[PDB]
Amino acid sequence: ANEVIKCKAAVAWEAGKPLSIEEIEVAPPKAHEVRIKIIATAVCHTDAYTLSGADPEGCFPVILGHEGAGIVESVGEGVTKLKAGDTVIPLYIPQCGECKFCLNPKTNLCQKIRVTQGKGLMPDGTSRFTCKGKTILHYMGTSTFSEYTVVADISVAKIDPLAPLDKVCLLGCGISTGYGAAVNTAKLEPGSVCAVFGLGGVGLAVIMGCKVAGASRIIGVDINKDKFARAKEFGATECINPQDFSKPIQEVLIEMTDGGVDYSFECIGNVKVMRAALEACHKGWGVSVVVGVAASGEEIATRPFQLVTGRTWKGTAFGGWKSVESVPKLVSEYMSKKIKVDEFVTHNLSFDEINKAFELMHSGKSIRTVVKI
Amino acid sequence: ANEVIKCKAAVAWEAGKPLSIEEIEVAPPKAHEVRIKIIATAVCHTDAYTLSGADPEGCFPVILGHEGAGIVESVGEGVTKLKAGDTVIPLYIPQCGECKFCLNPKTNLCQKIRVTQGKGLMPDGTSRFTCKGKTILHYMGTSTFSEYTVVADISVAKIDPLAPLDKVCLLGCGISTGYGAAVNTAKLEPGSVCAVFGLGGVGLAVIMGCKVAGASRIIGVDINKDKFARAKEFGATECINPQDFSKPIQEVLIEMTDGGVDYSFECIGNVKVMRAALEACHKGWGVSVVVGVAASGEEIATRPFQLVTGRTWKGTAFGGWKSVESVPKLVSEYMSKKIKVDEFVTHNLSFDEINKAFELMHSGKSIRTVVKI
Ligand SMILES: NC(=O)c1ccc[n+]([C@@H]2O[C@H](COP(=O)([O-])OP(=O)(O)OC[C@H]3O[C@@H](n4cnc5c(N)ncnc54)[C@H](O)[C@@H]3O)[C@@H](O)[C@H]2O)c1
Ligand SMILES: NC(=O)c1ccc[n+]([C@@H]2O[C@H](COP(=O)([O-])OP(=O)(O)OC[C@H]3O[C@@H](n4cnc5c(N)ncnc54)[C@H](O)[C@@H]3O)[C@@H](O)[C@H]2O)c1
Ligand SMILES: N[C@@H](CCC(=O)N[C@@H](CSCO)C(=O)NCC(=O)O)C(=O)O
Ligand SMILES: [K+]
Ligand SMILES: [Zn+2]
Ligand SMILES: [Zn+2]
Ligand SMILES: [Zn+2]
Ligand SMILES: [Zn+2]
Repeated sequence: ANEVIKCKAAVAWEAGKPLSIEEIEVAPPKAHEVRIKIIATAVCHTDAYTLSGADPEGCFPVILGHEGAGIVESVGEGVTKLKAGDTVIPLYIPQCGECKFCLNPKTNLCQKIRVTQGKGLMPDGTSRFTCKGKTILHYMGTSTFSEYTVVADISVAKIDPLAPLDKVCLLGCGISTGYGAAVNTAKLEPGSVCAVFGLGGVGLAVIMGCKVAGASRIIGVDINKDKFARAKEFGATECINPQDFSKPIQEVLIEMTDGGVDYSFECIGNVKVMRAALEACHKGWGVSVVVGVAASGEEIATRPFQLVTGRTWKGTAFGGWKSVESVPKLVSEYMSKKIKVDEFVTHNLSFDEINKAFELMHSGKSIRTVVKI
Repeated sequence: ANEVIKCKAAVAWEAGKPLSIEEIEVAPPKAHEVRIKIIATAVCHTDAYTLSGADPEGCFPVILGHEGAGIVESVGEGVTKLKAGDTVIPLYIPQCGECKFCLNPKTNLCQKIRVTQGKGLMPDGTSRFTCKGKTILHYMGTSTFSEYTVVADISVAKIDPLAPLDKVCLLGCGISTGYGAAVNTAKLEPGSVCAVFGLGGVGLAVIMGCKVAGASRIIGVDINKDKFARAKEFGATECINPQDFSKPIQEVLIEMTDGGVDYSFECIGNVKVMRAALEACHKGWGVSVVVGVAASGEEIATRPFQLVTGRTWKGTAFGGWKSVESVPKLVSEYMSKKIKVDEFVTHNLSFDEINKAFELMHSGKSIRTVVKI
């Protein structure tokens, strides 16, 4: 039978404090849940956002992390598709396959367990984590910052058993989102001119997709010149820094493309930049995709004349991928060298140095840091 | 050759005042210009919008009117495809047929003469109108409030001679716009749930459009409940008055539709309503098309979350119709009984009493009033 597991995990006891490697107990999978052994996990600004305490939905104590890869240790009752030993990737965006959203081709926002997930609990409404007698909450339905975690069976993607987990763990968030943003949400046609605001993991993943889509031009935009080199490596035909212009960045791009870009992508989370990204699109057919997440309360704006004159405002969630179906495929494209992953890893750390991941992130000296459990 | 024409026209000397029946002069067609004898014309809200001054490019004195129909009185040098006697409709949105835009299937916004047109002048930078020694400006390139008008030769649609001009003149704007907002911009699929804000001429044309597309639920929304009766006759499954509810109209719609409409259309020009229309859309795939023209400087807004979670903001002009190609086909669809036009005419007046047409519109008593020249 499946027993309780005593393992280590980086607990976030309180907002605004660093993570604490702690000894915890992980309960066995209940019906339609699977316990996974995380081999590798990366850190994203999203983890940091909840850690700061600025997140209205963030609760503590909790186990963060939503970018991991690992192996199925065991499954609860009712679980057929998965078995102990399967190589997998936890999914913050699930795919039950039967809800209103899963059944609609135009979205991937499965709602079967959203409510319970926002509260950091399994579908049965209870947490599977305990530490020093206290209950520790789940996070984004994944909690990848533990040697062992439990997720809803509808939150797992079975992937190629040969995929390096300390690499592929990044398909859990940033790469898939950026890539899908270009290929799924925008569906840019070969030869189109694109602009990308923000050159972090997401922006680079976007550039990657524009390049596979056959974009004729791909303009990178970032206030951090250091990001340019790698962007060019990814496919950016040219990079520009807003700080080097006195005119609004929209006007700059319009000049550079004789009207504006065919597609633009905001990968920062800055409401003002989002407006610029929209306005920088070509009149009559320009499309702008918002990929970045703005701080609660903040809102976007522009003159309706912009939409009336042909521009379209869009957005994306996890690159619009139906998680369970897509991720295994994305892994295969990686194995086939169709897409890049290794190139997104800028730093590697052991589980104890996990806090340094957050530090590298603020330094801006980082795209993605993979933490070996 | 062609001589000057001494005729009658409704001149608007200054904003915020009723038009003035004046005896003007109309110069002959210069190279690539066409002089049209207007047989019938109506009043779109956009005409009043300009007459009030809220137009970013409203200059006076000017001869308004962009919904009309008549006969080609004569043509200027180089005009081959159009001859005297041709039954035509003046287009405020041209189709040069060769610019960057005309060649792109994703738009209908020819820019060939947009600049000059915005200033109320012919392509050569001059006006063909004069009254009491003072030069009078064109409007939207059509100026249909005159017995005779001169337009660019790329602002002319040659239609079926048999078409009743006192009817199809409405296809010059309102009807075609609303209809296309649904068929071209939204391209709504059969069975989709729709919401239409503003049940005027444009709104009913939107409903008519949703109906032909095979929409399931079509929810009309208007503060003037007297608009409901005809809305339902056009296809609205039901109407709701925003005032009869304490909750913001978005929540009402979200509640009625178990999440929001698949498509919404703002046909009023209210920036706050435009935001509601977008937020009334369903998560993951909702699309909102802005059709109404907003007052200078005003902007629409919302939390980017709305876009990130699946909703799309679009806009349209003249329903996205390639004017010179489409209008002729549109009157054909009217002739074949495929779309309605006659049911839009609620009043009829002579030229001398054109101001009454404006009063009725501000009174909300009409949809469209055809003024017999
Ligand atoms: N929609 C989704 O599903 C989804 C998924 C993951 C992440 N995100 C969001 O994507 C955004 C980016 O994530 P990331 O990992 O790539 O983060 P990142 O911080 O590493 O990338 C952002 C880049 O934007 C640059 N930048 C900041 N202000 C700028 C400005 N005014 N103009 C141009 N560039 C500017 C920064 O220097 C940085 O290089 C965040 O909002 C993240 O939360 C969304
Ligand atoms: N994009 C285009 O090409 C295009 C074309 C034609 C018209 N327009 C614009 O579309 C709008 C409608 O034009 P029209 O000729 O049909 O005028 P209209 O007077 O017939 O439309 C106004 C209708 O909306 C209703 N309405 C006003 N405020 C409302 C509110 N707060 N909530 C619900 N309903 C409200 C009015 O009572 C009336 O029923 C105007 O802004 C017009 O300028 C745009
Ligand atoms: N002058 C306004 C724009 C007004 C506007 O949107 N006009 C529509 C037709 S409304 C039908 O009566 C249009 O043709 N848009 C395309 C364009 O104006 O180039 C403003 O500047 O805000
Ligand atoms: K569609
Ligand atoms: Zn992340
Ligand atoms: Zn689902
Ligand atoms: Zn109009
Ligand atoms: Zn053109």
